[PDB]
Amino acid sequence: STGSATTTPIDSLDDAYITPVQIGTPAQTLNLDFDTGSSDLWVFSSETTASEVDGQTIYTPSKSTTAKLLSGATWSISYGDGSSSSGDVYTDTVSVGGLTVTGQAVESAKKVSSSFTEDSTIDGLLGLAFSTLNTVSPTQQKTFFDNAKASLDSPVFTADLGYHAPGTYNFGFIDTTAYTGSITYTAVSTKQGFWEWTSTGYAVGSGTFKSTSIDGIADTGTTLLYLPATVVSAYWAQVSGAKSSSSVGGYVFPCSATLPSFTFGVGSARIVIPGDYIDFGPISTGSSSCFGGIQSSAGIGINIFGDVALKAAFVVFNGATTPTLGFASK
Ligand SMILES: O[C@H]1C[C@H]2CC[C@@H](C1)N2Cc1ccccc1
Repeated sequence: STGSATTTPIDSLDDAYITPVQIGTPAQTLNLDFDTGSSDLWVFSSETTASEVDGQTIYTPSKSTTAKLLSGATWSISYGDGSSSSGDVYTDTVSVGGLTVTGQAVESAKKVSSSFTEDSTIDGLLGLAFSTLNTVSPTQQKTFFDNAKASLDSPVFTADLGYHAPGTYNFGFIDTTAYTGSITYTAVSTKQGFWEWTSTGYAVGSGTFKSTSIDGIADTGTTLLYLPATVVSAYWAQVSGAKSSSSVGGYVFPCSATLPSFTFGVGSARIVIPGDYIDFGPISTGSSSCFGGIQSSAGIGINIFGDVALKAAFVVFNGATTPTLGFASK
């Protein structure tokens, strides 16, 4: 089997991408944030505290003839940015882009944090990291991809995120028309539960490539590119007037600037992020200070190749017995 679904930016900045997901019988379609940095499929629901729902579409398990309470199971997740949610668990039929999994754990939120409530476009998350990170207790549950894998034509999914435009998540096949050149594959460590890999270096604009190992994660659920402070300083030094602002929370730059590209290495291959992908717009409406799309990871503990980086590539998440990542230009 295969599946193919379009993923759409939630706003004009590409802050996140939403993909329609069919849950239950008859289908209830919710727009979920596909997140290769986490491993829970959770949704706003009829059980979510009413004051914490503001415009999201909810899953109502009592209206699904295939929903079953997973008795005794609870979940609770804290993300890298401090956002959180928790609740109980149903199993139900879940379909993405024509690919159907029966008995998928659908984690129903009883509580969500302010960033989730404020995101009226996001009805939940669909985790695509390794199932070892799934938070369901006392019986850990598998991700949608893990449940689908054995049925797929090939045990892979691909992320093709658009710049200020829709893109595609495919399951079970690699669309050879969706990228240019060749796909370069690179080793993955699953030791932390992430799609963790080592970039071979970087360049700023037309500058020389610096060969240096940068361990990080491929994370579709993170908006920006978070890299070591040395790398980030080297980038922003090429933008007149750019500076790190403690009050804003990262590097800002004059909105009048033209940003240089940023290149990262995948083995001997190179992925070029155009400068415009690094502009996240005014820090507040009407401001001439703009927020940068490349930020320091120093306070995180891990480097994160988020959407800024991934949207410059066609990315293969190869879930074979020994997983690997592939990157192609497009
Ligand atoms: O306060 C709420 C949560 C965040 C921050 C501002 C706005 C509403 N949301 C933008 C956003 C959505 C998805 C990913 C990244 C950023």
